[PDB]
Amino acid sequence: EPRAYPFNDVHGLTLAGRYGELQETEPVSRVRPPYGEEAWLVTRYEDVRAVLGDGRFVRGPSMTRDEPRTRPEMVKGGLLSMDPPEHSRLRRLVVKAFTARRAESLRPRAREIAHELVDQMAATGQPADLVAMFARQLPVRVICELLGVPSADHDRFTRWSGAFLSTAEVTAEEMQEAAEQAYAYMGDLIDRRRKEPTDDLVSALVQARDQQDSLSEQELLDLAIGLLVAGYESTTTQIADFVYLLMTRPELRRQLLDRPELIPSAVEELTRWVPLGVGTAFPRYAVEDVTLRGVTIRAGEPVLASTGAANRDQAQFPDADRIDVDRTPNQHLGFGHGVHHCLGAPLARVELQVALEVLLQRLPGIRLGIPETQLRWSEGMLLRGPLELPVVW
Ligand SMILES: CC[C@H]1OC(=O)/C=C/[C@H](C)[C@@H](O[C@@H]2O[C@H](C)C[C@H](N(C)C)[C@H]2O)[C@@H](C)C[C@@H](C)C(=O)/C=C/C=C/[C@@H]1CO[C@@H]1O[C@H](C)[C@@H](O)[C@@H](O)[C@H]1OC
Ligand code: HEM
Repeated sequence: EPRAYPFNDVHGLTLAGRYGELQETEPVSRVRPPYGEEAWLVTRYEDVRAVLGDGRFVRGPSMTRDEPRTRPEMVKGGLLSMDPPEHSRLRRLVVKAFTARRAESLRPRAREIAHELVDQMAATGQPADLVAMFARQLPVRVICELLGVPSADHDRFTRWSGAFLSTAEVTAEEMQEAAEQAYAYMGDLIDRRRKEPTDDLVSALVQARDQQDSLSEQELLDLAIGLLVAGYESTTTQIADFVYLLMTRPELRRQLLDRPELIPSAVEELTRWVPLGVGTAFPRYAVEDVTLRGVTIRAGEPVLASTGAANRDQAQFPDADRIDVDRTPNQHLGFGHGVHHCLGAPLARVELQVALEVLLQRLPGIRLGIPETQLRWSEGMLLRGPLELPVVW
């Protein structure tokens, strides 16, 4: 009786047709994911937004429940497994240090790093793999700059970080070594910034105060490693997907070459359009019985809120399947919604904008070097995107 879930095919970015069918005829339905409990699935924009925004839907049961999910292993802990008021305290302290101003201040360095990456990619000759050489490098290097990791240490910190990618081919113990190296390095960097503060985010986290209160040593460390992992693969995947779309849809590339000022609005539109998750936002758990479009979701039950389907709801976005780089309004849920809305989003925006700006400026003819039908897609099962993107220009 519940439908097998996910509906999305991982071998591309297509939004499964089942979502549109369900938005019309069964907007709140039952699904059986590959691992974890059967769950409610919500697909309309209004209902996804309601689930992500409602006080009655919590994340804390993620710590113990067999969470409906797409892989055998779990992704749990950190802010995304917390609820108000504990979540609220940690969040206030972080955003006091990790501001929209600080994200914007990283644009000039993000551009320098992007141009160095294009230098290095171009120098390996054509075709070159945009994923390994650019998409997998820019976000982790930008997080190193954000945090305050010295330049000299970016290559090794990058190597450690790559072990946390859901596409990494590494053993339980190799992941273990990598995490221990990253955590020991970050613990020492925190200790150095406490003694001698600088202008970077670790120093600003150490100095953050809210209602007389501050981040403990353990919270500082968990937050720094958490921001790295939350901000690396996501951004890397989204860069690869946006450039894949630019290379395969000529009008999109043309419009951004002719009007580079449309880049920030294009980043919003691509974030709305690309159904980046294989499945949904992380499951929310009813704290009491909730009626949604006539269906009773009982206290304790999990709900999968598809921001992928939501952002393609024809009731919210006129001609929702068209990519219109100048779409206004554009209140998409691609960075989430409610108290857990992406805290890295101002920085993700700078990076995605910088990625398109620099690739288009330096390589206006960038295009696939193999037929599109021959691209190899990630089977990490969390996010969708190409494993390799051989490009020519
Ligand atoms: C908040 C910090 C936390 O941040 C996340 O929980 C991020 C989750 C992202 C939102 C996720 O994306 C969403 O997925 C959906 C399937 C689709 C969504 N969408 C397109 C709508 C997409 O937005 C995930 C899957 C992104 C990928 C790259 C990932 O696995 C990140 C893990 C980060 C964990 C870190 C926590 O770190 C762990 O902290 C605990 C405390 C440590 O002891 C240690 O263990 C450390 O260990 C890495
Ligand atoms: C394009 C890249 C990114 C996308 C698409 C993205 C998307 C998301 C979404 C949809 C959520 C909400 C998840 C949910 O409610 O289930 C989220 C949360 C979060 N994101 Fe991002 N993100 C990206 C980049 C980043 C970056 C660059 C950082 C840090 C530098 C970051 C840090 C976080 C953190 C810490 C959370 C949890 C916030 C909380 O629970 O209060 N993200 N992200």
